[PDB]
Amino acid sequence: PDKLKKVLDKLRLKRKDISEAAETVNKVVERLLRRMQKRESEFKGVEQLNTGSYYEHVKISAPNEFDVMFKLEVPRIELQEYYETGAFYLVKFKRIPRGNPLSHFLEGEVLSATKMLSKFRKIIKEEVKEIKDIDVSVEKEKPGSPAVTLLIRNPEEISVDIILALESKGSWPISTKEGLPIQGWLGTKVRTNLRREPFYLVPKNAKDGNSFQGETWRLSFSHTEKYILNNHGIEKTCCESSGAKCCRKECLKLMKYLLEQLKKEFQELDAFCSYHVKTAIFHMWTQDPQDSQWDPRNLSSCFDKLLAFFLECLRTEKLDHYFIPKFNLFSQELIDRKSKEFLSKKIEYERNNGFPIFDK
Ligand SMILES: [Zn+2]
Repeated sequence: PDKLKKVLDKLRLKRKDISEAAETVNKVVERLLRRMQKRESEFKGVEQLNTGSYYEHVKISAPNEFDVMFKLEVPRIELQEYYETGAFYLVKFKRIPRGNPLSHFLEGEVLSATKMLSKFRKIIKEEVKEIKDIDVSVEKEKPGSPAVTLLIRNPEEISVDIILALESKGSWPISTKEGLPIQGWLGTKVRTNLRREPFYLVPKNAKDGNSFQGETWRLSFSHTEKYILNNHGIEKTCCESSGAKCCRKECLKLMKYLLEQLKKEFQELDAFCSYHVKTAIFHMWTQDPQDSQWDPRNLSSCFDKLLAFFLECLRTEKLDHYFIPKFNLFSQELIDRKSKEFLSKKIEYERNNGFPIFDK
């Protein structure tokens, strides 16, 4: 019984002390939604987007910290690329003959994330005021993040970041045309079906000056990423009861956990987040698509090749977004070369010493 298997045991046992906070969170948010869906507003159609809630699906956060996405269908979007990489978008509209319901959130031709979020925040504050069963308030707006974060004080303080996402049922942006390269792994029928589902727009400022600040959006495929994580095998029975299990998720978990415990010890690693890990392993799953290449009896070999792949992404400063191939998450504009070299030396140290970081 090696350290890797014991770390996995530790991770799922540590998720036991999350489930009670998670039940609190689910009933707060479904009450808040049901309230928002009864009230008359631009957000009456809001719904929770289910993006998975296990360790593999969630961002790295403290045990009492949660994230949920509120989707809002927005018809007849007209996207304009803000970056040639596909990293950001301005949201305009095609002709809407009966009137754009979001007309009043516009700034010029562009949907203002600032205007939309401000009312999004206001309505929630009012509906959260009217929930008595449970002590729920809303944290004061933070610089930077667009999140409307609930403070649940059922004895222990629990935080919930609510993310507003626009849902568009139009075709996927031109920047995704050659993305989602699953043809040799999940197949062409799956790829065709996934690209027929909606996509989502999350408000996010770019670090580039005053112009269009508060008016920029980034793409989100969290619904697709959940499907892939839960349908990850070449065989349809992979990890099912009449099938064989692989170590794909286990590798993702170990890698997320390695980064998280490195990040809590080195501010140098601030630019790195769990999404870089998920992106890297999406590519490894495309490069090594056979279930037998992720056999559970080869966990440490599979973990190590994932590490060697990540290391090579750092060394060549290239990690293509899995859905937007022009969008390099490891470009120098986004992460200094010195942060990659620092992370590389931290990983090689952990790799060649039995992962001491895993013993705390
Ligand atoms: Zn599997």
